[PDB]
Amino acid sequence: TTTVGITLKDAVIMATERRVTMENFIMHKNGKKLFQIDTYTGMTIAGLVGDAQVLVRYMKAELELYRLQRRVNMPIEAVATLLSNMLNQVKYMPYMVQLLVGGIDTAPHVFSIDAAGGSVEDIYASTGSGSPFVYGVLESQYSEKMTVDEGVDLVIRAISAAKQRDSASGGMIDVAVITRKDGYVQLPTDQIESRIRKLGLIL
Amino acid sequence: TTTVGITLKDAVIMATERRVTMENFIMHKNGKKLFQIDTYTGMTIAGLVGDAQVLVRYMKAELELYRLQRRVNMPIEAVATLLSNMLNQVKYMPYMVQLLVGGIDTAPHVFSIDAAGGSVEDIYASTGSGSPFVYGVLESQYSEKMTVDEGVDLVIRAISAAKQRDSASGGMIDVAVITRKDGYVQLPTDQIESRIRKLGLIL
Amino acid sequence: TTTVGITLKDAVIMATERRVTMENFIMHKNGKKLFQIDTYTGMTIAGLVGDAQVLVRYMKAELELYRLQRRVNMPIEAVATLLSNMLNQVKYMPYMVQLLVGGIDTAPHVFSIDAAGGSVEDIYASTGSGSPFVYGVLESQYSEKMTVDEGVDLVIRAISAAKQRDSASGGMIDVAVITRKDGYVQLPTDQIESRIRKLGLIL
Amino acid sequence: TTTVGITLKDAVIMATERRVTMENFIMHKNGKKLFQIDTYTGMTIAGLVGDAQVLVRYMKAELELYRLQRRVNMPIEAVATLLSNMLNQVKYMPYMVQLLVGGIDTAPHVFSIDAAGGSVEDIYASTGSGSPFVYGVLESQYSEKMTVDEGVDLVIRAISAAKQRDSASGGMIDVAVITRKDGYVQLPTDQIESRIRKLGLIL
Amino acid sequence: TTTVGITLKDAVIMATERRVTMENFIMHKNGKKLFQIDTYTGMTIAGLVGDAQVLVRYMKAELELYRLQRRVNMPIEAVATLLSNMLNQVKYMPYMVQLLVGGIDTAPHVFSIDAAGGSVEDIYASTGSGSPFVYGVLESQYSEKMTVDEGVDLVIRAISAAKQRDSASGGMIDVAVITRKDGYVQLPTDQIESRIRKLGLIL
Amino acid sequence: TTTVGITLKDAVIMATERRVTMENFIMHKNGKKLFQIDTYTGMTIAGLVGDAQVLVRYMKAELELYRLQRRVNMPIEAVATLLSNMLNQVKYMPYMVQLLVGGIDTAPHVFSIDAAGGSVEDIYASTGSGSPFVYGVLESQYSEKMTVDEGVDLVIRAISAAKQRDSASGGMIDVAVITRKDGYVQLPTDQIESRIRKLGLIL
Amino acid sequence: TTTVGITLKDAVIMATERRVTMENFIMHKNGKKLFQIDTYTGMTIAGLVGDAQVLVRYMKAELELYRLQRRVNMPIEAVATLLSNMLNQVKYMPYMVQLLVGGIDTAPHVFSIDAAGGSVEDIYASTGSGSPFVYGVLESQYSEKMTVDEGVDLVIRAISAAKQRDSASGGMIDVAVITRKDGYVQLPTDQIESRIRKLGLIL
Amino acid sequence: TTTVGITLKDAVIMATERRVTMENFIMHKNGKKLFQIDTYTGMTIAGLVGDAQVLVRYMKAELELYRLQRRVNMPIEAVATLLSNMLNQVKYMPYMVQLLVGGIDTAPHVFSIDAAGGSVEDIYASTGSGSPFVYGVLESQYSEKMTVDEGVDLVIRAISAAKQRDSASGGMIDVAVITRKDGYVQLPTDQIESRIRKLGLIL
Amino acid sequence: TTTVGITLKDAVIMATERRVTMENFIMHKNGKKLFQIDTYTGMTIAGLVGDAQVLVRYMKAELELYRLQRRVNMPIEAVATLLSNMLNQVKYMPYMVQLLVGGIDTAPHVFSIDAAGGSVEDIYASTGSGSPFVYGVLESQYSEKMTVDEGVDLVIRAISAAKQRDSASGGMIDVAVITRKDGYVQLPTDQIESRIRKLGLIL
Amino acid sequence: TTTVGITLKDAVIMATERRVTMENFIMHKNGKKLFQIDTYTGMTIAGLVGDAQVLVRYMKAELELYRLQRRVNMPIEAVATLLSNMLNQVKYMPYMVQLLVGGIDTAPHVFSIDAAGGSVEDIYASTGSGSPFVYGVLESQYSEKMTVDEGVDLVIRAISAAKQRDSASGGMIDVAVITRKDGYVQLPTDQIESRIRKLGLIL
Repeated sequence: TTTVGITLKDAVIMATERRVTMENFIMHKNGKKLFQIDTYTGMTIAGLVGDAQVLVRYMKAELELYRLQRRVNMPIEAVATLLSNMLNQVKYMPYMVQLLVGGIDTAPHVFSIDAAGGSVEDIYASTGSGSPFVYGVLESQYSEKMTVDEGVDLVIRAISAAKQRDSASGGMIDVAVITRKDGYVQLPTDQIESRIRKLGLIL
Repeated sequence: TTTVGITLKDAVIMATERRVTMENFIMHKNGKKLFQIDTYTGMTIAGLVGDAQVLVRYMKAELELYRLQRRVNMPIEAVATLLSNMLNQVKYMPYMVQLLVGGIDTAPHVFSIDAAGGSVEDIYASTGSGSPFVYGVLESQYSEKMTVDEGVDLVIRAISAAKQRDSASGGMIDVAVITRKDGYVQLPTDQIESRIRKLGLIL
Repeated sequence: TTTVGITLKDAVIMATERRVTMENFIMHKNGKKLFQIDTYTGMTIAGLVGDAQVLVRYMKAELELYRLQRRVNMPIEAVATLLSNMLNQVKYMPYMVQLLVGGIDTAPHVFSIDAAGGSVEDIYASTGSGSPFVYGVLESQYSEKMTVDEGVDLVIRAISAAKQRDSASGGMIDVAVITRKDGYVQLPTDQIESRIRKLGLIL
Repeated sequence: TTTVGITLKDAVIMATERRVTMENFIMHKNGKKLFQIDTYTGMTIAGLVGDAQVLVRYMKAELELYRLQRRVNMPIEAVATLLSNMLNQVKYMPYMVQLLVGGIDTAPHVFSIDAAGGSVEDIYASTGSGSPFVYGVLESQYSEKMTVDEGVDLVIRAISAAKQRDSASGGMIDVAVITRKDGYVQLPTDQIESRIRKLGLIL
Repeated sequence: TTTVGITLKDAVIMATERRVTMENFIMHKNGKKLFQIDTYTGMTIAGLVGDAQVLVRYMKAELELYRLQRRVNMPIEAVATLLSNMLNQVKYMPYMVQLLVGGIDTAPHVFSIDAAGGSVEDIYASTGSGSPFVYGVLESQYSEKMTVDEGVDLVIRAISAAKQRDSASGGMIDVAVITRKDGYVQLPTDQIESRIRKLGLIL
Repeated sequence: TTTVGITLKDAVIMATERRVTMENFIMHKNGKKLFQIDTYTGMTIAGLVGDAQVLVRYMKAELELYRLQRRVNMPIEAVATLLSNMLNQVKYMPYMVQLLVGGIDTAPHVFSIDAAGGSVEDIYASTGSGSPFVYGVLESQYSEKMTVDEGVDLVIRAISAAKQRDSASGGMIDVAVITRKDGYVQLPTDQIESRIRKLGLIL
Repeated sequence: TTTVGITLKDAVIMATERRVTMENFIMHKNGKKLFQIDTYTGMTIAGLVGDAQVLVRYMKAELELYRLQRRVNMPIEAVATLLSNMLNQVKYMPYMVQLLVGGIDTAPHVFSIDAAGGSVEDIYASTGSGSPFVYGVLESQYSEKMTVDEGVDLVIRAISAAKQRDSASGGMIDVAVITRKDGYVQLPTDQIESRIRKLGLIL
Repeated sequence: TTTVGITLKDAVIMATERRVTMENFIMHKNGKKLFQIDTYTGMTIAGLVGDAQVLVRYMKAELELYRLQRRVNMPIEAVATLLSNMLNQVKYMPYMVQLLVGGIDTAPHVFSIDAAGGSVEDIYASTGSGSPFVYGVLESQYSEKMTVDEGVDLVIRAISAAKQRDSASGGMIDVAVITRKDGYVQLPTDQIESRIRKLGLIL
Repeated sequence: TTTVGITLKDAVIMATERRVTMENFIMHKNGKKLFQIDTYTGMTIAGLVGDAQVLVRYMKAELELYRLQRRVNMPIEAVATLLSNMLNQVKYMPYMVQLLVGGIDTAPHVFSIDAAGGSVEDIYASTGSGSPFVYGVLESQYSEKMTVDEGVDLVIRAISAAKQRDSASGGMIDVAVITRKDGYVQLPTDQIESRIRKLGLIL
Repeated sequence: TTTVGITLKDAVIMATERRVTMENFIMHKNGKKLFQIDTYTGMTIAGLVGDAQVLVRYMKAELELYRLQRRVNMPIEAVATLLSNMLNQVKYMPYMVQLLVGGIDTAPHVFSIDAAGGSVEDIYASTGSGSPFVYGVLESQYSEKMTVDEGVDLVIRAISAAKQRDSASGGMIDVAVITRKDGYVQLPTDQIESRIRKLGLIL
């Protein structure tokens, strides 16, 4: 699996690929690993699929409830804290997952949450077996000054590089952009396919 | 075991064979592995027999109840979500199964659910020890543009190929076709035998 | 890895892909897995790379020597017997490989040799993590009556199917055709790319 | 450790960092991991330091001897084949190393050799705990049409990205360029420091 | 990780670095490991991140409640005693952490608390993989007679030495000074960077 | 154990303490861990005492032999290379030691050699359970511009700090200074005691 | 750790050192291991620091509660019986400690209690890693006829000997004398230091 | 077992007890553990009896042979070095012993040698299960200024203390005194009994 | 430990020694292992001290309560049956003890009870590590016709023999005699010493 | 098994029983465990029967050979030393035995030898599972002043007691008496039976 979240001035971009394997066996080429969980909040999943999917359901439900109760969206750090408590509480019988939570409240945020509920905010982060290849691309190419369009190109380049070198990663790249103006928006596939062409890449 | 489910424009086709083994020991040549669980919903089972049989009874019961309560059939994705929750909830004392759920709501769907409750939708899928051989056939021969008659021949070819190469697969091929127009129809054995002959296959 | 060897009336066709992994890590996209080891003899390798490479050097050396000593090529069954003895002799400190040996003497032959030196002749065979997918395609589509051009398309379809479903398989498909008339001929990459296009496949 | 070898039209560029660790303990900040082993041949070492250092001494001695006996330099592929044989011979009591061998004979070559003597030629390669980060950078940025100056900047960017994300990598970057015209040239430290400054990097 | 707490005549200085690793993988360069938990009380965390973060949340909440209930701040030794009880109570299912608690009541105090709830007061202490390097600097250089400015320089020197030799330590040094007069004051990054320059240090 | 070796302009200084333990049991307060092994060469030992003592005897004998045979002293890098070969040769049945070798040939050198024969030159190094505390002091206080008098005080400070924090270190500090002019000179105990007083230290 | 308790005609003397280790790492030089738990009752602790500290708090609380409820001090044998019951009740999830309880009711008493609640009265006893060295000194030098001044010298001699030979013992010696006349009296550090000087000892 | 060796101005005193156990079973009350191995050399044995007895025979033979060959007794440090070489040579199939060697050449010496051949000279030493009790007595009571008569009483006191606290020690105390004037002299049992009587001890 | 119980015409005699060990370490020379638990009932304990001490307290309490409730002493066989039930109830989390219960109701009885609650009446029995030595003495010397004075000498002989051969046994012999006429009588130490003297024994 | 050897003024008496078991299965009631190995030398065996029987054959052969070569009998201590050497030389692939060697040279001797070649002389000794019961009887009843007739009764009493309490001992008692006057004399069974009757014993 490869997922990534980056922050830019007033935006968050998250992206994944779609390959679901069992050992070397590619069971599904079109898994979904990127989810909207609130108006301006997204989550990516890596690890045990059943565990991750239960968590996505729980987050969609809890963040909706909270929003209705508080008349405001849960702050992104509160989403990460909630998840941190939940996962740590069962650390000895854990959700076998790595999660990214990205979103905008008064500021863009990406948090990386581990299976023991350890949660750390970063300017960008990546999870799954393909993450080291992503980190290479982002170390070399990320700039805090990038436009959303440049950030989208960057995550496409990073995930494409991971797909070339991580056999557990593959399939179409999914990308979401999160802004105060439009909230969470999953980019159309045609647009991502168009950028892959104009960047001169594969799959 | 070999089971398969494919989607076509307005149809789902699901098929299995019937061999039940205790290691190398063929105990039963005619086990049942394909079940109608709702008006337009079918399920196949692979893995531990007692576990799979309990889940078939549970699904038949629950979808009947849900239908009477809601006055509509459970959406196919809702079927897969329910199973997902059920299986993940006992992940440390699991149902040792692989399930395909297939059906028609507003559109055809096939879902593949694992023993930890991970559920993924696909255009086609296969489970059991025979599945790799099926995936070879489907990769080579499946087309989204196929008629129901072509899709029926396809699943027969795929499962017959698996029977040739997986010693845990064997016996008569069972096939169901699910459409909005005709509902869930299990094809008569005589029809499947006829196609096996006309395709130049065996059994 | 995926390798395949098929016999036809007066021909052997052998093919592989080229992906070399360290677990999920794709180290090399263009490894070589198909080798001419004698005038009318080819071998494919699967398993531990260093072990397989040593055996290729040993076979090239020994068949050249044998040819000069006997004034005729080692019969294909004799090639498989030699390897059989060699591999069984170190069965407790083994070469961790799966080998196909293919060639023409008075007739076409394909042999599959395992890490304990078990050798079995077959009309066709496949090795590596990708082999189950290949066996599906071959079971469904192979015919003893095929022309060389049809057999070449077949192995391309089989290996392309394996590449779609085995994450340890990937890269350009290499193909050799062996006949008494033309000897061992590795097909040019441009020819294989052309067939991949005309068959509606990828890469 | 991070090491990298790339090929360009008529050149090979090899580079490493210098950190030697014992678990988390940085024992030495300035170990040497890149060595000239023949007139136009270099080698990088990763893995167990004692094993790697013995192999460097063995290769320096043997290539000098070979050159004196043959009146020509050992071909690069011959160097890799020699290493393959040596390492595979002791597979069950191994040199726990990863090696890159790079150089010029009639053409540039880079080979990657593993602890079982598996050896594969590639247009570029990387070894050590930092390698996945390097592969990200190279996948995204490498071009076959690069000048030597561009190739040198590329390996510096790649190793710099690795140092940022791999705690087992660190220290000054060492770079050598190998050509027919100029031989094996280790770049001066002040030249690499200049490029680090100009590329906007650190350490 | 490296954290340190020292006492001086009427002050406590606590400091950490910010690196979060998974094995050799530097996932976050800017984790937070030093926290204000009461008006004149600070805590540092080392060990399993999810456990430590839960404890920081628990301590912030409890000390705030206690302050409102008692109308005085919890005594520093009472903070250590509370933690000692909580950690020992779950010692067979532990919080896998090392904690420093420092602050001022009628006098400065630093306490070090282990995963079994063992709590010992000291004039100075250090936790994390970098602590042995810190203890060398402190043994050689600490004086009970130091001024706050001298103590801040010392902790900076100590953590800088740890970052040079512990690959699990890194990033910017965070420092807090606690006094009766000024309360808990986290020093501005600019002030620490300036001290690093004047002391002639790196990373 | 704590040992240290540092290089200065035209000198090498090596030092150890003397404690020999069996677990917590202090068996000997006055073991010897610093040895002259050639005219301008010293060695320190850490690890399994019987192994280290055999190596000290082997080194004294071999360096004397070599000097008689070559009519020159073995170069310091040759001493380290010899040890490297010896230790690596038996890596699977090892000498369970860490060694420092220091001396003067055309220049000062210190090498650190591990139990697999990995040998690395450094400007300074430390071995034994007390080495991390030493590394703290050296990182903070070492300067390449120090006089011999200053270097002697430094090693005394570094070892004294180690004795305060490592219960497996203890007893009198032994120090040797190596120069071209004066050769290998073990400093008298009274001189070290005087320096211990003047520096304000213990034991 | 080293602790000791001896009885004399109308007195109990208890003493410990103060070193706290994790393996060879001396984390704390001034831990506290000797505690007043009632008017004429003391306790020493050895073993897991968190467990022992909990038990010190529990004993202080219960003995105070008991004294208030009964209007007399708990008899020393009753203190040991209470401890014996408590420790045995959790023997399968134990407090990993060794305890000495000493005091005066109608007579002086020392009891030694183990982690399974085994409790035995003795005229003298010692616990911790340093205890065997203490038993040597006491076997040779203890006399039931000693004055309090003589007994204080004896325990100081005993612990000093233990500190010389047990690397897990160290730091200042703490001594308490318990009499009916003066109650529990912890001896001032200056007095113990003066005795150490006068007896010709160290630390 | 308990053995001890001490040095005084011009004498060595060695002593043991005699108990031989098989776990708790006292098989023999009168084993011999102290042996004259040369004119002015003695040895004590602790550990596996059969191993120790072989070494006693080996040392008696070799020291006789050496004395006849060299016309001088082997120096005490040579004796320890010979043992060190012998034991270390077989360290993976070891003699499971602890040895003391004591004697007079130009000066008194006591060496303690472990099962891996580690050999350390000391002013005094003790081996066996009773050794910690001995070390307490020696730390408290040993003086370098002692007369032979005083040193004899000391070792009797030390072993008597060990016999009171180590159930694996027991039986009559054996004592030898070694001097240049008188050679190796094993004290008569009645003299040791008389000293036990006068010192106020048991057995 | 050694304990013994014998029956004679109208008497029971029970006896133990007093040694408490921690492996080879004689912690206590004067433990108590023989207890009066009712008017005419005694019990000895062997095994885990803390467990045995709890049971002593439990039996003293229950037999008092029963005597008050029933107005008669619990029959000796009832005492053994109560213990049998208690110990067996917790057999998977057991009291790790061996018990003898002896007494007079209408007749003398000795019962031996194991850690799983197996209870067997005998004319005599022995427990603890010293028991086999006791059984040799009793087999050879016990007569049912013995007087109380003879039976007392016998048990003293038996325990004295055990003390000579079992290093886990030692210290003063305790003896009680139980009769209807005189009740439970613990013999005075001076009477047992006088018998040890007259019988020609030790300790 | 039970065996015993005792010395008297001018005699050695040795005795065994005869039971051979596999677990609880009494396979043989009349095994032989006492052997004449030289003119005035006997041996008993305990442990693995095959190992012991080989050693009996080896000792008979070697002692006969030695007597013929030296023209005198091997001294009993020499017999034990030879055995000690032989058993120790194979200690890691041992003879799993316990041996008693008894005889007369210039004096009576009994030696006990273990499976690692540890050999100790004693006035009496016993081996086998029944030995602890024997030691009981001997501790109570052995006298150095006994006549041969008294010693024979003693060993019969001792083994009879062992047979009562050790289910691995049983069968007829075999006794041998060794004197200078009469040599090795195995007592007639009728004589031992008569003593058993007269002493009032069983079997």
